[PDB]
Amino acid sequence: PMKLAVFTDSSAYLSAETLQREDLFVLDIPVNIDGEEYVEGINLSAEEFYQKMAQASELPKTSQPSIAKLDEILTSLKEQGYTHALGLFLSSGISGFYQSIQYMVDDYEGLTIAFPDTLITSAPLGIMVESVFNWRDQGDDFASIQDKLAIQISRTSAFIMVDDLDHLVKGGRLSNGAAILGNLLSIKPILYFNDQGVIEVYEKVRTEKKATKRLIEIIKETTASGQYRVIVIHGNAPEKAEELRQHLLDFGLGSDVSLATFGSVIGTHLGAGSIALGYIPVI
Ligand SMILES: CCCCCCCCCCCCCCCC(=O)O
Repeated sequence: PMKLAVFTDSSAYLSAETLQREDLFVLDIPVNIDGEEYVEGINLSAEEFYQKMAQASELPKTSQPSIAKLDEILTSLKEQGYTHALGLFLSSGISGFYQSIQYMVDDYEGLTIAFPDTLITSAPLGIMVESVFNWRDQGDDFASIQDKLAIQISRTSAFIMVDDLDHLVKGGRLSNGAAILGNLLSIKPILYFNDQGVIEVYEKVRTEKKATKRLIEIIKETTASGQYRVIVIHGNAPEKAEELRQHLLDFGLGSDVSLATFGSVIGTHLGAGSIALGYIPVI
């Protein structure tokens, strides 16, 4: 008789079905712009965010989700009837949140808690959350859900292109960003999430048009051996996203092609004009 709660954070891109789940708890990630604190969905929209960021004197800054809030929810979970909790948070490679909460797994009597490192964010992370609920609805036990998540995590990644590397370098998430930035200004680098969940240069490509072709070739090879969802994700780049989506459809790549967007949390770090292809097994 497992009664399961699922946690994630607002860096995940969540479907309408998932957002309505009664056992889902989402931790907000605040964004500070020139000293003013915003939380998307409370006092900020994604459209407003890109206008504020373009106007701001300094780059926005994100903060980790609140460990105090997570504790507040976990402390009430037993009294709500829960026996298990699964936390699917943004990659340990892009935020210190994951490491800072590891103490919690044995801190709540009567609750079995697991925090797998997802090594991702955005739409693949939201698909992991949705998958957990679908597997639970299919009758999987806790250990089986953990195993299926591990399979997804092992075969999930994303390939990214940005208009301005300043957000990734000054925000600190591009591996070695400050040391390598000088050599990236004359080309269009393709970034990716490596096997440690860290954003790093995958390939240097001389033109944006050749980089776009490489994105398609990469996704074709990484998803060729099984059933994958591919997501075209953009931050204020809807024309480029539609072109990339159509290209994947013209060549029959992936078992599922969809669109998503970057809001305040990830747009702070990628900047406007960003595009990514994420992929994750269907299971
Ligand atoms: C499918 C992946 C698409 C590309 C994802 C790019 C992510 C860029 C880095 C985002 C870091 C956000 C950190 C928020 C919490 C914190 O400040 O610690």
